[PDB]
Amino acid sequence: IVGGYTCGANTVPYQVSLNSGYHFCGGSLINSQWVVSAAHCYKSGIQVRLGEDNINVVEGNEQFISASKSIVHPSYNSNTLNNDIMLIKLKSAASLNSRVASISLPTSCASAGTQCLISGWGNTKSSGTSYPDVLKCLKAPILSDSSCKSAYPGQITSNMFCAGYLEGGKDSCQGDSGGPVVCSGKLQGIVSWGSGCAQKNKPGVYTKVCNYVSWIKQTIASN
Ligand SMILES: [Ca+2]
Ligand SMILES: [Ca+2]
Ligand SMILES: [Ca+2]
Ligand SMILES: [Ca+2]
Repeated sequence: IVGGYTCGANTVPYQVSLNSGYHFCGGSLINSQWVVSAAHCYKSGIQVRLGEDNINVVEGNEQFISASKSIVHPSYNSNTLNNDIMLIKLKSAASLNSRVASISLPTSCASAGTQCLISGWGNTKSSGTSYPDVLKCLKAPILSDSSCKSAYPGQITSNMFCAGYLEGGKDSCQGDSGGPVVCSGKLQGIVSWGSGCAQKNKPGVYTKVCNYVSWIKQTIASN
């Protein structure tokens, strides 16, 4: 996260870290046994880390649970990142508490101008490289589809939206991929891609979760 702020420990209780020996992506807990992340975060051997603030220190509220299965969206296209969404089932159910809590799925898509909370452990610099240890947060509005497609001509599908600031300075960044965009208490986005980080006229691009609620609910119910 570039240009954001320290969330505060466990203030985003649905935020997970995906670990394969190191943090490599975020995700969002949607029930006791399921996480949603980005398809471009797929790999084998994922451990889901819940209750994290400092990802380099055991602080006493963590749950570490291996994934038992991953399901990449049937139409995921890695060349274009269309349908950049993946479900991860936990080998055992997470213990839900104050600091480990699920986030509701949308019943409706969100409108442009809606303010959302974006979070992650990704790079905090827009030209250099510095990775935080504690979770960072950013408040950012959903941008008009029209400004999104103008920023990225020919690359925005109906399954993507842009959020952030056209002037730059505040954005998601590498290491944030797969993590949440929450608006009005609903998981509306997944950190997907962008051109650099926090650059002018290059806002972050996010998977449009509201298009996938039927697929999410059906897949979970059958697995
Ligand atoms: Ca559910
Ligand atoms: Ca920790
Ligand atoms: Ca194609
Ligand atoms: Ca990365």
